[PDB]
Amino acid sequence: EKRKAAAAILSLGNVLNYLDRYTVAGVLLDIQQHFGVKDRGAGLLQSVFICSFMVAAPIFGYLGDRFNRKVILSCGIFFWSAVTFSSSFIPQQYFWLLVLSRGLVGIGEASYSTIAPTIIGDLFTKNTRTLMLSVFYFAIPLGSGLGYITGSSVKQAAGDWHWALRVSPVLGMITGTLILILVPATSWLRDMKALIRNRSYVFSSLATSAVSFATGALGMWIPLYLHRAQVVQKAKDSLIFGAITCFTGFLGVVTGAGATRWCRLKTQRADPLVCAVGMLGSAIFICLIFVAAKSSIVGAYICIFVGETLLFSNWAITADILMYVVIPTRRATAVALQSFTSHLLGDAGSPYLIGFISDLIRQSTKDSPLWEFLSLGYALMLCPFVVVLGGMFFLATALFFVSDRARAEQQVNQ
Repeated sequence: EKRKAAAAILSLGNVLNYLDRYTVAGVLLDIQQHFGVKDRGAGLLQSVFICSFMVAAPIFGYLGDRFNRKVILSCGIFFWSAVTFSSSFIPQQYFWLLVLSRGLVGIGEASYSTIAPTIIGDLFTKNTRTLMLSVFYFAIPLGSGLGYITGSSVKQAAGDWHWALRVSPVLGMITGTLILILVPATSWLRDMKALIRNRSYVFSSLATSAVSFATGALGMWIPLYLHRAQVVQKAKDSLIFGAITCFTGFLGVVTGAGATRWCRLKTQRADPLVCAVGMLGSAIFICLIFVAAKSSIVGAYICIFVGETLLFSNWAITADILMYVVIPTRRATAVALQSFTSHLLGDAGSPYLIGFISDLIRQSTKDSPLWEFLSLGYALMLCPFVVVLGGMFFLATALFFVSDRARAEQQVNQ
């Protein structure tokens, strides 16, 4: 029965992971004002972390089993929590030192972000495995919303990032203690070239990458769009959106669980197709939101409410597909390399690409705030098309999914 406790504590640790990733997506303006610094510094403080984590994902991948794992998970939680505990004290004299501070969480949390699913896989059988994996990825948006929640709570309470930068790391040390005592102790180039030759897992990686692109660009750029709307329609409600994202990620993950439960009795091709239709519908919603901005406010973000929840209905299924396809001896490298592909092709570049094409279109003609609305909407139309391409990638996996899950069982034999 102790496995249930293990799943619970890993899930809570993962929630802590995503909370302290997304926190500085909702207190960014305060620190920007405090250091008296440009927006490119903000781009640094939310991009160098992505770069560090994306490059150090494999350096724990090839570390898939090369040492005892429980120490790796405890080590990562403690070291990165101390990093943020330290960041809660840095002075005004130096800002690029804060850049490196919030960058270091990347390497220092690759630990929890890559290792943990492998323990989830080793520690369960199919049914409880997928249930606990569902909650374990429900971790993500829960912490997402909770990030903007912490930002709103501090800005309501005290106008300073000091009281928002210490709420997490204490919980971090708590999960460190428990994660060390409430879980059991359970060639590179050649193996990599062998891994790459798989022909479906690559498609799944591309797909999840496009999804991450979507969600990162969304998270950065929707609230400014809402600012533009409410200016046209004549803040704190943005972090009420943060809560909305929390609960709607809860809704999306339970939708994914129910969908796979209902369609498992159907053909095996359904689950990649389940995610495919999840992408199709979400993309359609985020396609229409741009004109729905005239109406979604009276509906209180109604369009995106279902859009991002339907989009967030493929995390767990993606993890399950990877769980099956790769050999357990290279499962860690599989997940880390997929995450690397996710950040490289996708979410990392989204802010800059949208902003740069948007500046292009704005510079094309005369500028008005309503024209700013129209132009940024026209530019952000790039995301829905990218994710419908991601959806047809899920389709291509599904058509390939029969013989490719056959290859997966072959790898199980291998």
